[PDB]
Formats: sequence, C-alpha cells, structure tokens
Amino acid sequence: MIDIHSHIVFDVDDGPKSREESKALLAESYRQGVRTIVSTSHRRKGMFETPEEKIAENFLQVREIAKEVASDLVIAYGAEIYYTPDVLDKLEKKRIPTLNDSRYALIEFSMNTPYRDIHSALSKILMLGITPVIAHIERYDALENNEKRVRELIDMGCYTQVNSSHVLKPKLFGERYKFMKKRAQYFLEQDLVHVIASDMHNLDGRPPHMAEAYDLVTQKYGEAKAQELFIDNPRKIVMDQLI
Ligand SMILES: [Fe+3]
Ligand SMILES: [Fe+3]
Repeated sequence: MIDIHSHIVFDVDDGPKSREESKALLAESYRQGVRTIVSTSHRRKGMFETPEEKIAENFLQVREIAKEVASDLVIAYGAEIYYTPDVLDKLEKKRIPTLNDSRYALIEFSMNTPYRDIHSALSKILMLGITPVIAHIERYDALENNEKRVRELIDMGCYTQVNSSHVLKPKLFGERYKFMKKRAQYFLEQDLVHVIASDMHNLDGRPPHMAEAYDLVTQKYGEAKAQELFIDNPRKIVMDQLI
C-alpha cells in the first residue's frame, strides 16, 4: 500500500523516458493497491548526475499526472542516494532530498562494497541526524547470510529495505535473480526487513511486484507482517515517525 522506493520521474535516470511512461507506471502501481509512492530517482556520482532542479521539475509534473490516475494517489518526493562522500555535505545542507522531507534518507551501495565501507558511510550519515533506510539489502555481497552484520546496522539506527521482485519464488525457467531471491528470503526469515518497496522503473524488465510480494509474505510470514512491511513501516517513514 505504501511504496517508498521508485523510479517514476521521466527523463532523469534509468526510469521512464516520457510523461506517458510515467503515467502507465503509476497506473500499474495503483492497480496493485499502492496508494502512496515516494519518488526516489537516482542521485549517483558518475552515473546519474541530472541536476536537482530538473528532477524537481519533472517530479511536479508527475505529481500532476497522478491526478489523472486517481484522486487518492499521493506522490511524495525523495531520492535514491548512491553513497559517495560528497553526499554528506549535500544532505547536511539539504541539497539532496530525504524521503518526504523526513529524517529518513534512502541510501544505496554497490554489490561489492566492503562491509567496513557500508558501516562507515551509514555511521557518518547517522551523525548528521539522518536515519538511513538501506536500499535493497539483498544486493550487497557483504550482508549475504550475515545476520550479525545486518543486526549491527539496524542496532546503530538503520532500517532495511528489500525489493518486491526478490520476494517472489525463484522461477522454474528463465530465473536470472536466484541469488537475490535467496538473500531476501534469508533476511525475511531472520526478521531483518523493515520495508518492502517497488524499485519500479518500467513495465518491461522492472515493474512493481508489490501485490504479488504482499500475498507471498502474507502466506509465508502472516498478514500482520505483510501489513508491517508494506504499510505500517513505510507510513511511519513517510510521516517522519520513529519505528
Ligand atoms: Fe538501487
Ligand atoms: Fe532504485
């Protein structure tokens, strides 16, 4: 019901190319039962360096477009911030957005980022009074099968996010993400996940799987847990409330 990680702004990153694509992506998200989407387009040194004024501009146009989808679809502003050290000054001085202007910022790393680097970056952001929500923790080799490390990040004041796509069963044929599904399944079993979110980009390779994932978590982990990960926690994040 509340999706805190999405790529829905046209012509700013690897998401929609056009207004028409953004609308179609919103529509599919709405169809699946999502009622609030936080826009978190990429901020990444050397990869996604679209200027902030453009991202904000196209964002506001997507927010308008969302009215054509449904009147109760709320679009919030945010950023998926790949960590490089310049990001610290940007956050301190609010030149890079948090999630709906809350304390929470969405932070990502590389698949092969060493734990010590992860731990260090997140420690420094915490020192800014900003709470990291760690994007797609199933991506990071450093956390694979590592309850102790994830726990250590959570215990110092981080929250964790897993992509809906990796919540799904590994497919009998054509499975290209088996290792990330196994990782997400590990974290869920260990009860190490605060949030499941879309990371949606398009309707081909990367659609939302929020309805499918919600049902799967309901079946395997109970409805209350599904509510927690897909509604209650995301809602606290959007409303700048402590979890
Ligand atoms: Fe990412
Ligand atoms: Fe993303």
